Amino acid sequence: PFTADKGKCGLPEIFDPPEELERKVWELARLVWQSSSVVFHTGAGISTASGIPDFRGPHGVWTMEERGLAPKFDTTFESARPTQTHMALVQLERVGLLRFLVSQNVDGLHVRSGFPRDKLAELHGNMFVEECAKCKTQYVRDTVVGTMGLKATGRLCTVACRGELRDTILDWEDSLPDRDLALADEASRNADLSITLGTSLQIRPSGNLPLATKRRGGRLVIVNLQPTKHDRHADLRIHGYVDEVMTRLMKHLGLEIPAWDGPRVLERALPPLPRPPTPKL
Ligand SMILES: Nc1ncnc2c1ncn2[C@@H]1O[C@H](COP(=O)(O)OP(=O)(O)OC[C@H]2O[C@H](O)[C@H](O)[C@@H]2O)[C@@H](O)[C@H]1O
Ligand SMILES: CC(/C=C/C(=O)NO)=C\[C@@H](C)C(=O)c1ccc(N(C)C)cc1
Ligand SMILES: [Zn+2]
Repeated sequence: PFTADKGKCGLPEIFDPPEELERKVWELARLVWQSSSVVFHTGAGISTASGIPDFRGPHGVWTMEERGLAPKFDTTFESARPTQTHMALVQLERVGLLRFLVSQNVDGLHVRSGFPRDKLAELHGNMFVEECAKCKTQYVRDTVVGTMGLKATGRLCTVACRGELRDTILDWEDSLPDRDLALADEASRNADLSITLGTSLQIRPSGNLPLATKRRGGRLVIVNLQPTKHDRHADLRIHGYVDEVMTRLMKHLGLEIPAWDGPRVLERALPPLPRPPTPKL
């Protein structure tokens, strides 16, 4: 708990030089076009451009703790905006290029971006979500719920119940939400393409899900500034900023990154929008 293994922290960053970065993003476009079922895996690296620190980056939460320094927030969680990467993921879902989305992030930004909760596994919880210990009914709040480790927030259930509301933030010893883990695993096993964005892939089982795609000859793409646990298993490793990589990908795909309306919750994926015709590859 105090001795919890925080893994490899503060590994050097790697930057693909510009011609190499351009060729690898063109190859990522090629895999998306060819794949039937694409699953995205996100971690803390996709929120660092919103001013939320990651865990194991050069200035991450655990890296700084290890050096006796403090991580720095440039926002609250309430005032944070979805990155270009978050809104790209909204669009790829809408046009049906993204089958499912698996996140380790607690920052509440996939939800708040309007990403459909029925295509989202939030494996480590959501700072904005409390759940009735009685009926399991979830509430997505406009402010962080105020506790971590699955404690009583002090609020009660309002479903026609009065059950005790608790946070959904897992502590080190807490096993993963069964529904979210089972859907993420099923999505990962069934995928022919798994793309990792801003996760070092050091947590079990979260970080191991993308390896399930390798079963039955799926492809694995890892986008990350630092080395990751599964680098040797990747068909393609892109070392660059996830916003640079995703803006370029969207341009190759002929998709706009959509406007953020402000914090909005979508329970269920809408009908799929029209998408560009595919290139002859
Ligand atoms: N803008 C960026 N572009 C690309 N890569 C980035 C960027 N920002 C950071 N990175 C990389 O993004 C990667 C983030 O790795 P980690 O910090 O381990 O976060 P996790 O989500 O995988 O942490 C998993 C869990 O462990 C924790 O205890 C919590 O429970 C977490 O939920 C780093 O390698 C950065 O190099
Ligand atoms: C960075 C982050 C989420 C990022 C995210 O979700 N990015 O997408 C959450 C902070 C609140 C954090 O988790 C933390 C945990 C334990 C701790 N101590 C045990 C002292 C100190 C801080
Ligand atoms: Zn209830």
